[PDB]
Amino acid sequence: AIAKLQSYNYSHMYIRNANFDVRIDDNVTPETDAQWVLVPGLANSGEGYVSIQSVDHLGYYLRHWNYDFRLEKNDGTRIFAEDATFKMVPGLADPSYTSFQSYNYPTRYIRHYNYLLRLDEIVTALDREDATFRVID
Repeated sequence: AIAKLQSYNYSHMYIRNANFDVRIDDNVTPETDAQWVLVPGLANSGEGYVSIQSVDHLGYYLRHWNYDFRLEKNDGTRIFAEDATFKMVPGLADPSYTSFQSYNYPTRYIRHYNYLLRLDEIVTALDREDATFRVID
């Protein structure tokens, strides 16, 4: 499914590709920078696992490299797949929304740190809000 990923706590902002960097922003141009294909997890086909593919750069996925995020072309490896697969879980700040738990670092979640996208431990209530997104498809 093609989706937009809206920040729970900054609801005018969306996860977007910015010349292969990853950030949240409002007023996203081109609009396809903010559009993603949620596909079955590259590292696991089971229920709830997803990989997040860029719409305007097919074959490119949100991939964490340690705790940073990049939009990277799939090199076919299991390690890439694991760094690019997330469990979609009920929102940490509000279960009606969505959070993205890392497949290979299960205590870490996708979160925006200000405008940047990171894979962090989620300790505080603000961390939970930074790690919660509305999936709009």
